[PDB]
Amino acid sequence: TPAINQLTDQEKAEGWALLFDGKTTKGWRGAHKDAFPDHGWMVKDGELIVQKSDGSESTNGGDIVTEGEYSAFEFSVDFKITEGANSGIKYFVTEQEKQKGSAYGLEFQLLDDAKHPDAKLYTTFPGSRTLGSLYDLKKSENIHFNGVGEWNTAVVKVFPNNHVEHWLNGVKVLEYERGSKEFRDLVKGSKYADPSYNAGGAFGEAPKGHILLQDHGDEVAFRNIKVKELK
Repeated sequence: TPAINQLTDQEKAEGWALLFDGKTTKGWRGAHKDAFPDHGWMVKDGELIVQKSDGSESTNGGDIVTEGEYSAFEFSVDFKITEGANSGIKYFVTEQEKQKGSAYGLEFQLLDDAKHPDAKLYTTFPGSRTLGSLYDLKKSENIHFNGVGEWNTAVVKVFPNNHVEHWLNGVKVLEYERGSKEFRDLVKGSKYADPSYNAGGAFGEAPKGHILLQDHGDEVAFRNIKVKELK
């Protein structure tokens, strides 16, 4: 096993870039903020951890985004969730919208399906809010989840081709073509059909955007955060 939070000399050769160094928040800032949040996130034992909300301001730091923007890429992150936890990896995150609400974009849902009350919900498509799914748009299949308290690896691949793939623990769990006719019909059947998500451009269709890790008030830990930009 290689050390956590470092590229394998092979990954470096393949064009991977390490996004989290295991010790600092360099490369990250808060969504709609000039810097990393003051409260709500811990860097401890090579883990980037969202602090559980106690209801107060000091336990709620908000989503964090990569300082850079990506168009064609392969993004990987190891994550460990607590019981009934909810988080998410979002991509094509533009902050080109009112600071109000949250930073939005396409999402690889991270959830404890057995416990969270959002697991069984959906605007139109059954299972579209479960782990690995494209949130509220398309349900994931072939999910081999290691369990609450265990490490898993989530990958998002967006090709130059606009073909998108979600992987969980080495298995491909979902596949779609971004901006397709079919994709836009998924958008109209989701909560992202609301005009608030489509001002400044069609939802999820930005040429490039930030990659975001979500703070939904539950404790989730991240490590081995890396990205390979595709040419």
